[PDB]
Amino acid sequence: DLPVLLTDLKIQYTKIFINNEWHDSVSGKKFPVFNPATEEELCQVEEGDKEDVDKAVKAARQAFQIGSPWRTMDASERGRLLYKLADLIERDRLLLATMESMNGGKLYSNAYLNDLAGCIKTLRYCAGWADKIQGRTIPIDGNFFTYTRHEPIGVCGQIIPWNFPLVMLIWKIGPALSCGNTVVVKPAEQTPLTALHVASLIKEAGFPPGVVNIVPGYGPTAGAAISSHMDIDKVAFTGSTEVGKLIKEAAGKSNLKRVTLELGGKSPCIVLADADLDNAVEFAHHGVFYHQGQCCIAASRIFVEESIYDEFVRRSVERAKKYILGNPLTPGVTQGPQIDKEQYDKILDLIESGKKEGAKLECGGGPWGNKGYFVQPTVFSNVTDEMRIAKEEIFGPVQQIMKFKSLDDVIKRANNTFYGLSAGVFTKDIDKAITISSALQAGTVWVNCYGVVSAQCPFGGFKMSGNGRELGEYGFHEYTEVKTVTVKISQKNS
Amino acid sequence: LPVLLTDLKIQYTKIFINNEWHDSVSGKKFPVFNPATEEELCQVEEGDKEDVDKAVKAARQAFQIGSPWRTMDASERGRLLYKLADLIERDRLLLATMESMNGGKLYSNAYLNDLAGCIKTLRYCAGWADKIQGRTIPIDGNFFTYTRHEPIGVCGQIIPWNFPLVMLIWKIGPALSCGNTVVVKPAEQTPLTALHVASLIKEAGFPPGVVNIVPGYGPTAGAAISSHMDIDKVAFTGSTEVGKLIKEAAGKSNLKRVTLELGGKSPCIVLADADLDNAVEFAHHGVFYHQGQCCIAASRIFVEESIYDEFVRRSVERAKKYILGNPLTPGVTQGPQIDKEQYDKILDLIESGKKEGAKLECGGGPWGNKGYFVQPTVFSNVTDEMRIAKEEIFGPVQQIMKFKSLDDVIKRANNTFYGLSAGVFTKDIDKAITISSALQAGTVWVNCYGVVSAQCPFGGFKMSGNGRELGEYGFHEYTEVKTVTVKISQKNS
Amino acid sequence: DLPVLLTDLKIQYTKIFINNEWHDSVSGKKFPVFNPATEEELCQVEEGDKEDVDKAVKAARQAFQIGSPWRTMDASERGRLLYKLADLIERDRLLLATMESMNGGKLYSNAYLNDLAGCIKTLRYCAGWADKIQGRTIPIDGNFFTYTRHEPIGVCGQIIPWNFPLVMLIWKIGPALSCGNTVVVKPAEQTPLTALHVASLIKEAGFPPGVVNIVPGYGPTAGAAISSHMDIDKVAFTGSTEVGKLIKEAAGKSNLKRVTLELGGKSPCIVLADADLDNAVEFAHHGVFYHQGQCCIAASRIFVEESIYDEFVRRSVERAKKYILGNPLTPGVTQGPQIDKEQYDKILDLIESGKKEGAKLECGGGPWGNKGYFVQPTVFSNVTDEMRIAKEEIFGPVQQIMKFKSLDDVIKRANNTFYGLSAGVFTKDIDKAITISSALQAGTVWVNCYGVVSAQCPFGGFKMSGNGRELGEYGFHEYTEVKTVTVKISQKNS
Amino acid sequence: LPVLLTDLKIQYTKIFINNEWHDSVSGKKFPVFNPATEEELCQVEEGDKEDVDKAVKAARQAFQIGSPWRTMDASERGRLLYKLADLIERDRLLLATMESMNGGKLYSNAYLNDLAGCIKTLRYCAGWADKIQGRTIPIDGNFFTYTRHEPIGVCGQIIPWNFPLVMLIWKIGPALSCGNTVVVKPAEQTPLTALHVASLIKEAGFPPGVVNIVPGYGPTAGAAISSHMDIDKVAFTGSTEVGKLIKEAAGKSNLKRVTLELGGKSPCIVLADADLDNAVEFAHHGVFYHQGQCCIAASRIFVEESIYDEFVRRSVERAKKYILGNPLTPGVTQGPQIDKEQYDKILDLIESGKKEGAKLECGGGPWGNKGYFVQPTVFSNVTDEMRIAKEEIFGPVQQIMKFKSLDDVIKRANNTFYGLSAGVFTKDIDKAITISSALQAGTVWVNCYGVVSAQCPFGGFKMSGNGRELGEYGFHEYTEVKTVTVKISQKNS
Ligand SMILES: CCN(CC)c1ccc2c(C)cc(=O)oc2c1
Ligand SMILES: CCN(CC)c1ccc2c(C)cc(=O)oc2c1
Ligand SMILES: CCN(CC)c1ccc2c(C)cc(=O)oc2c1
Ligand SMILES: CCN(CC)c1ccc2c(C)cc(=O)oc2c1
Ligand SMILES: [Cl-]
Ligand SMILES: [Cl-]
Ligand SMILES: [Cl-]
Ligand SMILES: [Cl-]
Ligand SMILES: [Yb+3]
Ligand SMILES: [Yb+3]
Repeated sequence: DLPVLLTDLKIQYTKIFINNEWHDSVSGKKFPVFNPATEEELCQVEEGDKEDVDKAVKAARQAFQIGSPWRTMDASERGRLLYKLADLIERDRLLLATMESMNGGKLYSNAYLNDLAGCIKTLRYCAGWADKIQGRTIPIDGNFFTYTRHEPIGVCGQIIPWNFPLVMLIWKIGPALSCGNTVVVKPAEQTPLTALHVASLIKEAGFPPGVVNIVPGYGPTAGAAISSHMDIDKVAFTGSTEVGKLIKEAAGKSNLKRVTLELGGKSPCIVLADADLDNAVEFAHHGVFYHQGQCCIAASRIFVEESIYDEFVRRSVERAKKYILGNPLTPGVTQGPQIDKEQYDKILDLIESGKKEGAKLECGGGPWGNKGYFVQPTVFSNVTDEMRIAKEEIFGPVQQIMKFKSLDDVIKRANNTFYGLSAGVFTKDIDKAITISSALQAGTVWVNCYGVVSAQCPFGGFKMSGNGRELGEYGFHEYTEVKTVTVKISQKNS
Repeated sequence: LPVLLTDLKIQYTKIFINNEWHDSVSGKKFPVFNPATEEELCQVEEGDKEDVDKAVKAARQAFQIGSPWRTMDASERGRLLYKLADLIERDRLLLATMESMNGGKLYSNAYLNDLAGCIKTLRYCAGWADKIQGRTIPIDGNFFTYTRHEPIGVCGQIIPWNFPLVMLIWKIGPALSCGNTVVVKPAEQTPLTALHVASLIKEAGFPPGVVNIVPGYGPTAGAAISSHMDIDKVAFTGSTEVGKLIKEAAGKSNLKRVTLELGGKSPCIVLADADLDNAVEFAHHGVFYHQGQCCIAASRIFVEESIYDEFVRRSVERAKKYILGNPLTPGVTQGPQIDKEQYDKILDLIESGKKEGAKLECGGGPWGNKGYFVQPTVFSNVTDEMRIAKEEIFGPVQQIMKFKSLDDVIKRANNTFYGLSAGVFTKDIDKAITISSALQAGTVWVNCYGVVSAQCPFGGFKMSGNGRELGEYGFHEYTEVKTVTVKISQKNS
Repeated sequence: DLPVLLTDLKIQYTKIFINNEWHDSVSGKKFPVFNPATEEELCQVEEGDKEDVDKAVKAARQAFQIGSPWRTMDASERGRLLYKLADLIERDRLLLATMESMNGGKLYSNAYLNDLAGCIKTLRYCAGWADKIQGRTIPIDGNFFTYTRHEPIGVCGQIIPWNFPLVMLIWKIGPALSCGNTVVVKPAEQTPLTALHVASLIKEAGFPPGVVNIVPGYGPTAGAAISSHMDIDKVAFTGSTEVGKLIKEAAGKSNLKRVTLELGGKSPCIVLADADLDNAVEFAHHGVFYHQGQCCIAASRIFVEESIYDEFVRRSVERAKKYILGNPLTPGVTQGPQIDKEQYDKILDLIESGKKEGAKLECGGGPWGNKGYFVQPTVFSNVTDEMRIAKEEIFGPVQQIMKFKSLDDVIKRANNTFYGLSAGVFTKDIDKAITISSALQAGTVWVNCYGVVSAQCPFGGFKMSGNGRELGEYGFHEYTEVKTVTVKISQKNS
Repeated sequence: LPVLLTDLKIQYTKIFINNEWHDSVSGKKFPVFNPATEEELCQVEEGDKEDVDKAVKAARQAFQIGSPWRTMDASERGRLLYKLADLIERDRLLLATMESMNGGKLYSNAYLNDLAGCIKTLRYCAGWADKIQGRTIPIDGNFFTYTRHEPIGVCGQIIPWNFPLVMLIWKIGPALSCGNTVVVKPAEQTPLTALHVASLIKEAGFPPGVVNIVPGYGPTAGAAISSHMDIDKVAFTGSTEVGKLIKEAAGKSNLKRVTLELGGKSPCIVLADADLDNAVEFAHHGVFYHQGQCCIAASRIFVEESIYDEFVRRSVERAKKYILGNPLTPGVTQGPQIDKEQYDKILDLIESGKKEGAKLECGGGPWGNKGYFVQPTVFSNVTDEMRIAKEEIFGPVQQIMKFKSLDDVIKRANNTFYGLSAGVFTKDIDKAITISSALQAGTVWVNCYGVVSAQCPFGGFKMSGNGRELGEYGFHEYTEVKTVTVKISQKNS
């Protein structure tokens, strides 16, 4: 099957990365990092806090100064540095996939084939934009010459989640750097290791010091310090809606820093009677169960037209019973662990609520073993809108299936949530596909597929699933600050 | 459907240059006719090379750096276009009546479709005038680079007889919104509505020389435009054959920019899963609208075998319900062809269909004692090598063909030098997307046909055209890009 | 030419406007509205509070529903409705200019010639965008058809200041409606009247009920209710940086509503020795003194190169002594009153601090007259960076003039502020104009002019002067929510 | 400046079709020369109509719906272009050496400028491949409308001899990034570097038929491209005279789309307040770079009266510092003209200057015993009616003229059928903006000259061109817009 690392993974990078150098935490404190499949400690990482964030921000600010190498180099050269970084990640693909799998509880085949490929491709996409970011010339009323500059914003604080550590790192730094910003990155406490390896590559690629700085640490300490910092121009955060609210609040209270948020969801699928049933079953399944359900876009409410509901459930249950739980580095394993005990506990609790509230348990419904954080793939049918499992983001391998008869009513039910990250629509009918996708209050709507994400398209939430968009052309806007320059002239001509 | 309460009086018949009326330099005039009755409506000044030359000088002068048209706010060019739209709206009854009478165009369509299209298109174009923007560009090196999307200059615009008013606006709207000046040559058959619009251009307050209108013939006035050494751009809508000559003359003269919207032989592909009545109705509309006199006519309808016989049957039933007569007469649902030359060409192609073994299902000859009426005609069992399957007919003549293989029918649909438009009829998402992607056609309609709007670009693939008109994209063709690159001591992102 | 209203202005619209009908406040309470030139009470206006906001939001939500007239009408028809509204405002231009002047303390000639013309032109500009808002088709990796929809966001709460009540009303509703949103508008407590007249014209134009709702009232009541409302999708606010922070905070705490802010400034001008001196004096003067200094963009720090400093001051003082203070409806008056007693007091307090801290008072420096809130046009020279008058936004007719010798240093001084709304650069040199304007941390930089604002160009702040941009092509983005639709297909072709 | 350590061995001399090397159909070959020495470097297969026909069939096949090139990810087209850039970088010494030897091009410029420009341009184009996007459009009525910016198809690309490698990349980069297939005809004088690049195109992994290269003459292979019935678009850089013939043949044949980058007679306007040394230096570079063999050559320098004499003085001093010889020889700063026909034409124009009374300040004749060397030549007191003021020289011949009235000199600068570029030298903001706005030129440089980059669009006004190359805007010309309009039951905003 796939290539593997022929030598044992040695963890080398564990410190705070500022000005292209490695730093101990100011306090001297360190924190442990674990393998969630085995509960073994992999290493200790420097514990960044407010004081470390402050150093990083000073370094990022200095690198952003007018006249600095990063501000004065050709846009095309920023692009070239990003392309070079992509090449380096490609070179270290085995190492990074192995590290990502070990630290993140992520199936190795997925880490190698999906995550690493996504990283490389996304970086290369971003590189291409650097010298194609353009302002406007504007035919303003009066005798004036008016143009706009789409400048970088400045120092961007970027807070990265644990579910796709490498991919999310690139999703953030790629556009930020392509646009000419400098960054202070705070990877998730659970998964700092791949980010720190990437930092070694950032130095190797030749980025000027201070352009990228990485501060491992906890949310309420390092993350909060970023969000309330008086010299950070922008914060980007991916994670829970609850923390998203606190970031936005702290931005308002501190220096009115710009904010982009990619938060939770409770994304619905609507499966019409005319759908290709196998395709719908398969995508809805993938949509819920990919990476042990640990995706913001998880297809966590599947609404199925009455006449095909029983068959849909049956095929979904068959598909869910085929998994082999274990160490994600082990060939033959097809489901890894949840990231940590807190997530594991929360998932089991929500599964209990489902049983208690009268959802029909079709398979799974409990833990698997004591070692690491494994949850049996679980399917609930006859789920109703008022159940906790129908309302709350689970972030685990738990599928909810519901029936509908009225299309108008099921669109209302799909939209009746504060969330709005994504949705899926399954039908062969042109008119239905277009009109349903238009009516759904979701940032991405998939038609006859699910979970198809690419660097070329903008991604983000409606309502409380997010503020702003990442990637594609549109996502680049959020890493620029627009300046209008209006020059008096003696006479204009069209 | 309001009507004109008074008899239409023809007032504007001369050459319009510098907001004034001129006789032709030669003194010659030409007659203009009502194609339904064959009566002569009036005589119009016959513009030729010398008249074109006067118009071009006027347009050039109005385009000079420092002139009112060059120095006014872009928003004010917009205001002028909006005002022109309001004036056309005010004169809607008059214009629809004139368009109907001169053009052989059903009054209800003239009033409800052509005039509305005109007004809406002008208002759309008006809105772009101060939203045309260049770029600032992060060039390598210590430089500040920007672009200006300037007007091109003097644009010669040659307009056809089938949609005289709409096509006039389709041309002048974007040209003027972008800040060009124009020299317009309306079709010999249908100059009258354009000359009325010229009176409104003056009333609206456009500076003199910004719009000039020179009626006359193609080989004289039209050729003079295309070979003129001080015209920066020519735009032409008409036959592919004349399109070729325009492009050639452009190359030979001063390398003027060229946009062309030419003929078609547009196919429809009707799959077995299609809503059959919807397909029959849109394919029917697609071929028979305005007596078949549309570049986009749905002139090859390919129908999957299993529904072919029923499709033909319903199409024939639909085609036998027309009432032929004067397009000003309420209850008439098919007018005349524009003139005797077209009429003759259409009857000749109908004859070729009979001769080459197509099945004549209805119609197939002329109608009546006066004017140029052709019976609505349906041919079935048409094959790809027949003249009626290859040549643009421009008459009320429908061709229906069968297919069994989707892959093969796409090849057949694409096997033409034309490529203006096409239609796809199916309920299936995948088929709709993949078929529309595979068709070599500038506009592809799905479960409809002939849906045109000012918001979307329109134009041909292959020999159906060069460039696009309208929408955001169409505006590009009326601008000339200038890059300005300024040395600076040091740049910052 | 200056036509006037031939009849006495009769105040007719004083109620809350919801669903194209006039409503009393839920509480029954009303508040007085004044003429700041005379201190006389013009009328009483219904005092909207949380409960009134709630009714307005329900109306706006209902009008935004999928399948509603506002959602299903042609984009071009939204545009037509906006153009029609512009025509109606043009029809009522005398009435509106008179009302704006009387209620706002705004010079009639400026109200009629500038504000009303700006309103009409802005609306017409926005109308033209309605059917030119476009998404993308995107050549995503894999066998997919991807497109985007630039949908309206939904219910937009819009909070308008008292300095340009009509112009700011249009600046907000024009783009919001052009994009297809519905709105709940809260005009300033001081100046609700012109907005309520515009509401009558919104109804007359034929906008569907609930598309535009207007709730007069106070900031901490009605304004706070908007900013914390759980069913408002977006809030836009123009006003003080202090309130801006509270809005952003409440957005974060409530439902993560999108936020745009246009806040204060302390905008600098930099006048080089090679500048056209009369032009620079005139524009810097206009920049500070326009509408009694009551502009967010006021040119409130003028830095002048040493060799021309004394002459600059002299000419500035001569220019400032030519005003005639009085009722802004009186022909010949060239300076009106400040909006209210609170502003008046604040301005006089800052003028006192200037004297006290050792700025040189060149002219003015105190109040004027027996009625209304008049402040003498005041010029301070020898201002230094640590003085209150150099740091705090004054919002009155108070000009600060300072000297510099080093261009590098003065750029630092210009940038050394949390503000960043705008700036001015005065020089004949190409290189200086480009490199200085690039270096300044300001949203709009004027070269050899000042205060040139148009609907065609984006406008907004860097740093704590704002979040986002208003108007131009770019400003429209902030009133759309991007939806990506990705459709599985059997095979794609380029 | 690294150099090639081994002797250059010429390996690729054949026609490149379907990633294979072909002999000419006729069997004929043509010689290729070193212009510095007149020695024959090799013989190259002489492509003609029949070879063009094979190449077009290969390109057409590679463009078919469902082919690898049509179906691959846009990002993968980009990757292939990036890989090609890496391979050119690997072979930089070889390519620079070959370009210098065959093109008479100074080695340092070949290595530092041409090769770097090639690599950077390709990398720029690569980045656009997956960023080419259409639109979704809020059309009136119950419809869903979107556009596809498709590749056009088979693009014939005719390349000049002055910048063989750079111009090759300028053409194929955007064409391929957009998804087209190409048939490339390099200049008869300079086919060798293109054929080496073809080997790299294969090595990079482009599918067969995506790029085809047919060496040969203009009136044979070039004319066959321009009149071919299955080529969708032709792009040509070269003389205005041939440009006209290409456009004419396009019109006569199949109405293929046309982009042209032609000659110029580009003016500079130097104001009294200019940084004089900067202006002298850039105007000098502008006219003398690559022995004056640039379409954008700054061939009319208008200088304000009060600084005219000094401008001339400094220009003459600058022109007298060259060392003429073999462009591979270290220390040489001026190479030969490309061939005898150019050499003769240049000397003839220099004679006309003397005859018509221009003041010869330096140079004015040939140099050396072998190869086509012309002394760097400066004329002052040039007037607008002289041949040297009107005709494109394409040699190291500088024309300097005086003006007093700015309004008048703008008219003089604009009084030409050409309009490729211009330069404006001033420190004044207002002058810089208003003069650049008033000039009828595609690129206007302010306080610099000849600053070209892949990020900015480039092309001519008037008879200096049709369309733009490079930048965002240049990509439009390698796409064909398709509007797809789908009927739906009800739309929502
Ligand atoms: C999940 C742990 N918690 C407690 C609510 C928090 C609280 C606040 C933050 C902030 C401001 C940033 C962060 O990254 O993580 C957090 C985490
Ligand atoms: C239809 C009559 N014919 C003869 C082919 C022509 C020939 C040439 C032209 C040209 C160049 C322009 C034109 O408008 O009409 C023509 C008409
Ligand atoms: C005028 C100052 N104050 C009172 C503290 C406030 C405070 C809060 C708001 C909010 C949230 C919205 C507003 O419109 O006005 C305010 C005004
Ligand atoms: C410059 C030599 N000549 C004149 C015979 C030509 C003539 C025509 C062409 C054409 C059509 C294409 C070409 O590439 O070169 C030519 C060169
Ligand atoms: Cl912009
Ligand atoms: Cl551009
Ligand atoms: Cl988008
Ligand atoms: Cl488009
Ligand atoms: Yb008769
Ligand atoms: Yb006080």
